[PDB]
Amino acid sequence: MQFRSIIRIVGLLLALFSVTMLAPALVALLYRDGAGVPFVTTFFVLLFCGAMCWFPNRRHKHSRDGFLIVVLFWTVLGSAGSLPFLIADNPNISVTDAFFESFSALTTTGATVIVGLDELPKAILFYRQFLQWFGGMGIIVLAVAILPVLGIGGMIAETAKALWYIYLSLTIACAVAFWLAGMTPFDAISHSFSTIAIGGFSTHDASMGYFDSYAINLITVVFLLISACNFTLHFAAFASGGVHPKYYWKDPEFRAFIFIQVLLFLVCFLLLLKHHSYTSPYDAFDQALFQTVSISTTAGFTTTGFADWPLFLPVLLLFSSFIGGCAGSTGGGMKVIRILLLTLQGARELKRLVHPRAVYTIKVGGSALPQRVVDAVWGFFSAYALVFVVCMLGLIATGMDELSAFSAVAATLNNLGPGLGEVALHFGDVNDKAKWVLIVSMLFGRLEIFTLLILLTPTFWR
Amino acid sequence: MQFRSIIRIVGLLLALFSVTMLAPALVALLYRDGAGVPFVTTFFVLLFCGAMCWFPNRRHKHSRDGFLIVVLFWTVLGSAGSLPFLIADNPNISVTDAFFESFSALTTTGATVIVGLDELPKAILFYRQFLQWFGGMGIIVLAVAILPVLGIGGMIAETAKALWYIYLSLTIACAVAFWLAGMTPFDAISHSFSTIAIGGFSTHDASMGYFDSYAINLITVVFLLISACNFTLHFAAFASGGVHPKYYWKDPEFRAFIFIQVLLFLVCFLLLLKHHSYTSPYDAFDQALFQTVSISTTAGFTTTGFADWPLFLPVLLLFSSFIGGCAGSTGGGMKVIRILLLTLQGARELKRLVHPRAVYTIKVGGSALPQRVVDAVWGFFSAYALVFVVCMLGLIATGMDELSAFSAVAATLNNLGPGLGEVALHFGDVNDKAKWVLIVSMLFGRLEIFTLLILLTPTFWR
Ligand SMILES: [K+]
Ligand SMILES: [K+]
Repeated sequence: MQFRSIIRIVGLLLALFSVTMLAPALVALLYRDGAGVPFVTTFFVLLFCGAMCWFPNRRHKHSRDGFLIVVLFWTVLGSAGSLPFLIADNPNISVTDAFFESFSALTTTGATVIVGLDELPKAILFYRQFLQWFGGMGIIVLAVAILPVLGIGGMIAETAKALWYIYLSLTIACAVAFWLAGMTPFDAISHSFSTIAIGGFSTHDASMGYFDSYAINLITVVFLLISACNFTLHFAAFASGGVHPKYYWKDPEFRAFIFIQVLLFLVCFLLLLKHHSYTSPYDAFDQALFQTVSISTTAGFTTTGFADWPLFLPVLLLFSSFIGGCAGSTGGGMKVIRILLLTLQGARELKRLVHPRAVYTIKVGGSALPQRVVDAVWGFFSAYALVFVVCMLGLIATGMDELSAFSAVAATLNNLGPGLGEVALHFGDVNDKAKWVLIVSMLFGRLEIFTLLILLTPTFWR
Repeated sequence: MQFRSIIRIVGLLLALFSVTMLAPALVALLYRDGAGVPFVTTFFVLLFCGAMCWFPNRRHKHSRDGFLIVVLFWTVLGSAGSLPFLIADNPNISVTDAFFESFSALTTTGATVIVGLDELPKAILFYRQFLQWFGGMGIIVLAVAILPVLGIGGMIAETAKALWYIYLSLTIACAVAFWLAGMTPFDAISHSFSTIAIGGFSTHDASMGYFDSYAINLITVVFLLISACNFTLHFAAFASGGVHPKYYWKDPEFRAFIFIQVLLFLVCFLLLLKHHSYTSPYDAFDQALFQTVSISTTAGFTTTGFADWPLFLPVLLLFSSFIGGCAGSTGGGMKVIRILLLTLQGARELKRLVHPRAVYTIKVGGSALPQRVVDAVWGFFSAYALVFVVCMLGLIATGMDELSAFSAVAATLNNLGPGLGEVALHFGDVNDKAKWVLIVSMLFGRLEIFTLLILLTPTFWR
């Protein structure tokens, strides 16, 4: 087991986290407004705690450890990251609310309990976006860095930098475009933070409701679509050539993400027209395209409130939220390939009933899928259902009413952010226990459900 | 394919159905009350249509036919059985309402759209119960009769009579007991019809709310539990003497059904106590014990309205509605063995993550399950979820609101069918399209989802 060498990495990570508190404290002296005293207190207590772990250890005793690591990386960082939200009496908020905000930020869930954030320190807002960006690193270097500790192919740090490039040259390349459709520079850095990590956080209390310019809406769209799609596939970029064209339409995962996106928008738009839910058919186009792309790819950004929207639309959207993101992106539904595979496998299951003496094989690209991963997919989907209904009961038990709890889990297990059900979105004054439960829900939502469930099976130890 | 020999059995069934219209027409002349003109009109149009099918055929050209038949037996009979509810202007009701009532009746769904049935002809009420009883035959002789046409073991009419005996000596043995806790004989036969076929229909508009005597509540409980339990397992009754005892606690399906029932009751009761939802700690026991068994074993009978019940309870009940009935009984959730197996399979999936080079096998009784049935189970669960969310969308689109459509599907896909969500139960005045949707929902719910799904795959033909 050797937790003694695991704690080395934990403390090392706390120090590495401390060196990111100097990032919105450098906005606590730049932008004149508010208080950044906490951020510099935090940079201290964290560096101290972390190094108080790293130093009494120093042992690289390089399975059961890998999981425990990728649960500590969140459980600790998302806990430590609730410290600015505590000492700071600028948005003075409850400890549980602080935790909810920190975890929701770090998970790239994006569901706030701080109302009235439009008028707060330019730092405590920047921290909010920076968290999303930073966790948005984890969620994609953990689609590579796990291999040494864990198994994807158990079911190379060449790409640790090479990914950070695709990420940086995306947030920057977005910031320019955002501030070219005219946000304040601050808002265009802090909204690329949110839009690339597919998180949903904003500076405006109405998210993407500042400037109804189809410029920013239809920018957020294309940068979401880019961000919501398989950084290893993007990796056909720095790998010299810019021979992008064919690689995307090669992989059937992406091909499916595109069919899904198209169909979903199409139906949404067409119903928004049929229903006369928008004055101009153009605004219908806008709001439809932005809402489907944002909500289904696990983004969270809202440009409307579904005022004129037929209930069928926010419901079907909250459902399509279960399928968002080429696997190994910054999204976090039961990722696209999961649904692809699922439909394939079930299709088979329907075929076998007809001719049962027949040999049907699951075909993805060319090679067949093994009956060890099909089992894994099905088991995952089931587990997902379990977790969802369990936390739905947990919320109804917390005190919450039925539909609000349904929306809540459906928003924290996919890591959405919006209530999205029947305009019951706002978490601020929800039950406290509910806040904790929902935090759990988004920890599950991040760890793809299994790598936490196994933590409490006896079989894990030892 | 040869549909030509299929029509023989279809018409033969319309005639066999005609000769059961003389059964509540024999109550339209016995009990002085009401109008039985329809039942004798129906006995004619049905005998005529049926024989107009059987006669121009006569060919016993003894898979895909087995399926097409076991969809015809419901789709045809449940349509034909909507004929009394049409011509009769005593509860004069819309055609779609008539179909809803007939299909819900024959399915053992148990969800009425006729409010105020307390004051109706003693025949049209008896027809309502008789339907449930007759379908309650189908749902258990199709756990035998299918084998020649189809496959359970593709994934003997010795027992065709032998089942009808365990069924008859149960409805009779219940009718007596009901009329010994003092119902009118009519109400004690027509409630054994419903309580054995696990259907949920009643004579009283408040179902089991006539006489809050724990006598009848705790009779209905004990006859539900028996009826809700594996007639093939019961078959250890007529064969040899009363050597029942060991057989039950041998089979782990039943062994699981008992744990489930107990745990469910326990939590329910204990919460009805903690919440002070009942004046005396006796009525708490009563209502808990009756409600868990009724709602979870797919019965439908209600003795309360969940006035003081903590919301957590009707919700958890509506969910436990998904798993009800020893497999091959009169229930119709995703039957108990399914959930047992599912949990086993997922537990396994959770084990493989830890030690991945290991050989884990699924164990039920003694022999392991083959990896052709685990696949089938998982596929079934997935399909189930799919169907549910699809019909929930179909209903939210029909016009219904979100939570109501949810309760509706969750009640018709398992065949409960009380609303049960947050006191929005009553189907009578729901949208008209929605009624059709719900009929589909309960056809799926009856046919275990696959054996109708495959009917619309191209692969089925030919
Ligand atoms: K999000
Ligand atoms: K029922």
